[PDB]
Amino acid sequence: AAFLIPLLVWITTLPKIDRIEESDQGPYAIILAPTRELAQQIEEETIKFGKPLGIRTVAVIGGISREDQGFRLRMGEIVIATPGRLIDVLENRYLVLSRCTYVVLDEADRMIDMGFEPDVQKILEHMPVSNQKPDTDEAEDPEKMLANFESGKHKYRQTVMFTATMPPAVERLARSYLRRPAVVYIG
Repeated sequence: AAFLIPLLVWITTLPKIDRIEESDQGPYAIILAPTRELAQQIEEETIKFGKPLGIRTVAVIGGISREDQGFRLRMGEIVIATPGRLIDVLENRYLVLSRCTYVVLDEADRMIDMGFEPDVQKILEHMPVSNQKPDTDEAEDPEKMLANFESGKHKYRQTVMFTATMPPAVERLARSYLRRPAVVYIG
């Protein structure tokens, strides 16, 4: 919920003229999890937040037969995925990443310890780089970034990475994905 709530505020506080799109231009949000169990937990919690708000959530995971997930891909805001199944989607064109402005990597150290790093880098390679933050101090200024969050649809992307340890590979993923991040430590 600590990453879902600002996403829900951003989605439910758009104007009605900015939410209308005649085609399916992909998700507003990609939430990638290394394991099927954590993906289903974030799935169930995202559903129980999103059903009173009318926000659809699509699970791109393993263990479920391909007909059900494929039929859910034809319906078209939030997609929670596993990396191998998501890269099998992105390399075969079942879902696009056009209007994606929100990337969350939960347990990236578990992604490194299992070895999904070039796969998630190739998932980055499908992202349009037109909404990437500049590598200046203006990515951490609350006035300009607050007014950019108030701009609605045409803001830059935001990436939230939750981890437990610090290996250098998570540091390389941070230097590849993030633009001056804020490190919130609990404990």
